[PDB]
Amino acid sequence: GIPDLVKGPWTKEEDQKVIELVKKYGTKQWTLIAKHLKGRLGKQCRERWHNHLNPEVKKSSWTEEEDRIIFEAHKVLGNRWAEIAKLLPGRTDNAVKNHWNSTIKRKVDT
Repeated sequence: GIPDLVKGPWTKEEDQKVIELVKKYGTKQWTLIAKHLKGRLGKQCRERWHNHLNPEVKKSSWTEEEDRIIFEAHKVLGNRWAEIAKLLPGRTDNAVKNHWNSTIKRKVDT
């Protein structure tokens, strides 16, 4: 046994730097990671800096799928906020309804 990359086995340590660089960089120059940690591919990471970001509409406020639904529910029934909410458990009719004139009132000043 003892294949290549044995004359210098990297670990979380060196990898810890890449994280310090990706953060200090913003995850744009993936070349750094690799260029930094050679021997192997600088991949196997995206699944953390690329697969993470996913906040809300305004933290606590509405969400994504929630925004869409409503944005794709008012065109299915109408001002049935009573129903719109019925879809998303948590908010009420007075919620979605307002949410319409809140930030979901784009199509108005056509």
